[PDB]
Amino acid sequence: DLRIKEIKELLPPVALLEKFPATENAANTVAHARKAIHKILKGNDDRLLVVIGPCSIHDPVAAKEYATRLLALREELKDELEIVMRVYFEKPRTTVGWKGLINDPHMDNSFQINDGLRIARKLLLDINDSGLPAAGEFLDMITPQYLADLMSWGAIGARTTESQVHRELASGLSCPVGFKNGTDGTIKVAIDAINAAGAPHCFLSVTKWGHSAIVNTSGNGDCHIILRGGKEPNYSAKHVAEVKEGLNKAGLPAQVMIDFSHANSSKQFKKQMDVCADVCQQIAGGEKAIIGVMVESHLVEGNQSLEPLAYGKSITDACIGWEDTDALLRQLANAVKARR
Amino acid sequence: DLRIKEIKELLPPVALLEKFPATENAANTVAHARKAIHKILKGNDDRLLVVIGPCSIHDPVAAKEYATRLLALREELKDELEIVMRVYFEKPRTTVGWKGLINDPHMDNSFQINDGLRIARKLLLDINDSGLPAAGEFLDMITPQYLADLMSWGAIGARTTESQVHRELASGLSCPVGFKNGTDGTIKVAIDAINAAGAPHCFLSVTKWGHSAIVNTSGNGDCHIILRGEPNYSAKHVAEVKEGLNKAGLPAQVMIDFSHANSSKQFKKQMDVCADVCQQIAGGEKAIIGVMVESHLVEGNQSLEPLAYGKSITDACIGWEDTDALLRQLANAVKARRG
Amino acid sequence: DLRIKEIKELLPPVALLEKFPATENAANTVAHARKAIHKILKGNDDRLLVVIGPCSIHDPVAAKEYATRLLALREELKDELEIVMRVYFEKPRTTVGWKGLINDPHMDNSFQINDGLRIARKLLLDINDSGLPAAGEFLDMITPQYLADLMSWGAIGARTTESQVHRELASGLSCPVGFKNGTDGTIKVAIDAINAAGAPHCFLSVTKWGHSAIVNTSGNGDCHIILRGGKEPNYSAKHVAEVKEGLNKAGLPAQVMIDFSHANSSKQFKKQMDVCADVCQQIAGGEKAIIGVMVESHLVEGNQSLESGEPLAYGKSITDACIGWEDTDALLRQLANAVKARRG
Amino acid sequence: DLRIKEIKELLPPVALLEKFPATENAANTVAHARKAIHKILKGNDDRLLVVIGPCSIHDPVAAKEYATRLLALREELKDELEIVMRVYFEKPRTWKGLINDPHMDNSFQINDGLRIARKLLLDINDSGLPAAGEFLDMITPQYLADLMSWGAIGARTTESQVHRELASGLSCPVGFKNGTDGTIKVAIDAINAAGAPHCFLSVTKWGHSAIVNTSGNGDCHIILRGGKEPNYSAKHVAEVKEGLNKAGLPAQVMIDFSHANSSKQFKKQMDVCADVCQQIAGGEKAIIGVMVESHLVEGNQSLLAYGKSITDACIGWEDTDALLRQLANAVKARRG
Ligand SMILES: O=C(O)/C(C[C@@H](O)[C@H](O)[C@H](O)COP(=O)(O)O)=N/O
Ligand SMILES: [Pr+3]
Ligand SMILES: [Pr+3]
Ligand SMILES: [Pr+3]
Ligand SMILES: [Pr+3]
Ligand SMILES: [Pr+3]
Ligand SMILES: [Pr+3]
Ligand SMILES: [Pr+3]
Ligand SMILES: [Pr+3]
Repeated sequence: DLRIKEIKELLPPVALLEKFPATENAANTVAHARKAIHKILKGNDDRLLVVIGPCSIHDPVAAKEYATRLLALREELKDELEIVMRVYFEKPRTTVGWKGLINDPHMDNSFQINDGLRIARKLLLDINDSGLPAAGEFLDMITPQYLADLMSWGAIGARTTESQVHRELASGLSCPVGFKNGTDGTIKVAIDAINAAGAPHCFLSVTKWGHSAIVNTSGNGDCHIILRGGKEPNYSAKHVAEVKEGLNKAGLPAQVMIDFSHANSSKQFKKQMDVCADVCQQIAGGEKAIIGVMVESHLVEGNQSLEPLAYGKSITDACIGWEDTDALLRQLANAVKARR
Repeated sequence: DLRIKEIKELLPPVALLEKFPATENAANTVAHARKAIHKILKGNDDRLLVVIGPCSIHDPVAAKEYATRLLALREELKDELEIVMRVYFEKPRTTVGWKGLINDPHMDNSFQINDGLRIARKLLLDINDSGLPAAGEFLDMITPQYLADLMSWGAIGARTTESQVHRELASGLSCPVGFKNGTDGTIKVAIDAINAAGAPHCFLSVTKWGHSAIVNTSGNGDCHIILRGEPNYSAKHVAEVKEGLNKAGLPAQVMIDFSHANSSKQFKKQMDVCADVCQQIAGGEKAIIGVMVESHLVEGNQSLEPLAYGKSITDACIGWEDTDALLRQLANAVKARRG
Repeated sequence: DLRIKEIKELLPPVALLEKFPATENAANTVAHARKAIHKILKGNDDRLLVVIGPCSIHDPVAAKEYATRLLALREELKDELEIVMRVYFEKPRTTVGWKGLINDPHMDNSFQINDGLRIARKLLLDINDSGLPAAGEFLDMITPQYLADLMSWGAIGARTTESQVHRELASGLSCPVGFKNGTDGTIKVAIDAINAAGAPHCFLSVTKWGHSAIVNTSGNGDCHIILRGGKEPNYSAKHVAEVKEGLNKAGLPAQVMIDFSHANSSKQFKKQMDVCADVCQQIAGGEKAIIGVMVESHLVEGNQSLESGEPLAYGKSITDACIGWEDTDALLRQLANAVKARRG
Repeated sequence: DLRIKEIKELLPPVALLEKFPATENAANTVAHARKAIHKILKGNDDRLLVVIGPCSIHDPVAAKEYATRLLALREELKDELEIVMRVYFEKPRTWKGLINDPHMDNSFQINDGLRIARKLLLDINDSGLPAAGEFLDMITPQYLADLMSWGAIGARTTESQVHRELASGLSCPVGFKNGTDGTIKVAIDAINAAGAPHCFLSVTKWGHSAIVNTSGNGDCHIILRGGKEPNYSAKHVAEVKEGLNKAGLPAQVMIDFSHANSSKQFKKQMDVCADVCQQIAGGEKAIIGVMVESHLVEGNQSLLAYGKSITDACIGWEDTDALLRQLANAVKARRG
């Protein structure tokens, strides 16, 4: 009505799925990575899930370069690390800001969202087709139909871990999903989310044809917590123990994924290397509860603001550079061989 | 989609708008109320916005009797109060329970949402058509298209004040919106939410036709905080909130939720909160621009065999006699603050 | 799309069905009438189906006045006639012209089709709720979803009996369907259509949600020919016998509905009474194959034109000329008398 | 809905458009061919439109082989003939085609048939061979009409208001067949109705019903296909020309060599060719086009052999080369 200025046409998921179908290789990649993460979340596999990549995708060419480098390390460190690339097309803002490649691919408030979906699905498809699994945050309620079939692992953001519609979304997603602890370090909201997402739900959603409908979900038991800090970090064994106690109390597996960035690094990118030190000591000491980690990495460390932009630098959160990334990864895989 | 078991047809919004179109009376009710709340939020009216009514509606018949009683008080106290009926269809919770009138109108877990939507719109239509404005809660992104044209005020869920998708929704709502503070009593997320909601946004949404589309909003400047709690209705807390709002550059105004934490989960304590808030107002507090009270015909609650008439099946409410006294307490207070 | 000037929002059928649901009595009218026509078609009832009423609906008020009068005769004559009102909202044109109430309800080329659908369904609902069944021509491929649940009988026009998409539509309609012979008098196109409509089909159509979809139909066994004349009228006994033998050779029951109007009256509205006199003699003489008739009838006889700009007369056709109410009463009593004589 | 058994999902047009967008080559083929046919119909080109190809496409491989052979004769005889391939994906009966049942088994895999048909049309146009189609359905056109340079309304639907409405909004020129009996009145009526603007309900590229308004289509003409007796002779053209002139329309005609004009015999198409060539070479400027049922192999088959029709019987490639050259020489003599 009065506060809706304009309404514009939107391609339906089925149109993106027809233009950019999954290649056989892409399908195989997704299936294998999901099965491997299920094996890790059920304890049958001792390796570590590493979700690593840019805070946000804004340049498909650099992403293709990053993916080529990360894919090499995935094949080399595969005995200790299940590497999944961060391919974030959606970004939650504390108040306002650039919301990601889908919402605004030209970074200029043009909102060419149909091109955003075309660009994002094609990049996601090419990455998977090369053999590299991909991960994203599921923030929007309507975009998942265009992308989810190419997602090997998903995240629910700290500012939406408490959101019913997002817990419902998780309960129907074909991939494992991680829920961030609240902005204040509150762990309870995430356990409740894991519990909710493991149950069936009945709710309103949008179909592959772009039409609203009633949807019934089965429940997703491949769900786990992601520690991302609060006013202070929470990546330490002590914190891990507290969390593992809350998980056992709730009838849930005492498994944790540790995010080296955001509140766990105080928004200082280089601090991810020190969080890595601490977590690697926990693994080498015997912590089987750390089943995964998450790292904000890019070709060039730091971040830049939004006219032409520097190559390989994040336009959102500051990331560690590739050299630090190659090193961080070997450290993690060294700690995994020690724990084994 | 291997964790999606079934997909069933949903009536498009235009089907419910064609079946239950707004009468001229209902449309006038909504327009007048929205204007009145804007005037209060702009500091151009010294009257108190009162959103009052059941925790959740589970019986349209009892809701219409409530609306008749409340309408009478709305006319008697209009010089001091802008009375809006709380027409909430669900109690958001994580534990198991009735999913509300839209999700489960027959209260049996049959999830007859088409039926629920029909019942909800018809009730909203009837209440507005009688002259009583209605206030709702926005818990998802798809049902507002069926109902918001009959809402004069809305509240975003407490568990979603932080969510970008709910802030995007508020940016394009035609009615004023209240954002609840944090479970710790902090006001930062609600300030972030008011800022975000006041900005223009572009996002994906379902249209009146039942199809996803791209929508651009203007931003909603009629948003405010709701203080809902340990309790935070006290004058110290109100001063603290006013300070945070002034520093953030927002108007130092607040709506106070008398129920839940602010009442330590004891329905009768809403009368204690009322006594305190009335004290703050009569002494001169102009920041308190609204209140929220959980009220029904019959006080208390019951668990969902027949049910007691007019008694909440969700959270406990004050009953009509207390409601009549509370509203007179608030009105006498508005007279005092004035002169 | 260089020749598509404008595209506009259309209410989906679920909106009209939700706004105007069938009442209990309306649904009863439709179900009873369809069953009664099925019975006549199977040879288990000796009554005459009579489809009668305006060439086109353009005024809901006159249409309801007409319906009330017709309903009273429907009740009075129901041992002899199964009376169904023509409630035609769609008109096929020889070239160009007003396409009917749905396409253009204000009759001024404003094409307010959403209001037309609303006006049309509400009228169909009021007429059925009163107890009077309704008949229409199925011309448009999208409008049936808005109306077909309130239709007891349908016609596929002379210009579309040959059309594959209309034969497909008929194969999935829940009501009996009449196929008019071709505009040049050809019977075979009508027999082919009956056989086509009796078979299952798979085709593209629009659902009640206004979306395209793939539909599978079961086939419609309640189809028959309508005799509407060609270069010359084809209502006489010589013509009915050729149609009877033509139908049997194709393996179909020798049954016919005769349209008294259009080419069988040589487009001279009062000649419907001359056809009536001949068809009555045939029926009362023992002709069982004549299972129905069709008559263009209004409150006031004649027609009038919209081209004038003059205010329209009440109760008078803006399309084909029609007989007025007095002749209509006399004609229905003639038919009932003949059906009684056929029996005794 | 007692007589409706099942309702199955259908890809919206936007899905097939996104999967199979028009190459710039395809788009240019379409545009140039449409503008050239306009020029023939406005009488500013003495060239002859030739719509030629199989009665029906059942094998995309054989259809692409035909397209290749025909493109050669197209560029060779371009100064006399505007050659457009007949790519007929919907068939009228009383098997509805590759779109309705691509695998030919009553499996009715229409989403696959739509995918196959749009791909074949896109490939043929990308090559430089414009395509011609029959418009039988009101929904299929939104998935294929962008790749069509000319279209026909079948004889069984010339009289139908809903097909005239569709014709009035098509971006391509349209031919209307005379009805089964040699009479042109329904076809003259159809040309007049399709020339006028119309408002009607249709399905958009998004798969939703909506109200559309059309401008009218002035690029419509008659197609003589005969009836009980053939109507391609000079006497017949003259009668049709007088009828057209009385109705107020350009006195122009396309002549279908097959069907009744051939009395259901594929070799008689060569005889009609003889006759029409004699008429054109004698100075008949009113014959602006012809239609021939041609395949790589001659004849037909039922319920397969390669490059042979499973519908109407067609002429083989040798006869096809000969006929195209005959028409070209005839148009050369008309010009000279
Ligand atoms: O209603 C019927 O049963 C019909 C349709 C008939 O009413 C037609 O619509 C006009 O006679 C055409 O009028 P024009 O020839 O002026 O376009 N039978 O043919
Ligand atoms: Pr980040
Ligand atoms: Pr674009
Ligand atoms: Pr409550
Ligand atoms: Pr129901
Ligand atoms: Pr008529
Ligand atoms: Pr209107
Ligand atoms: Pr053929
Ligand atoms: Pr397939």
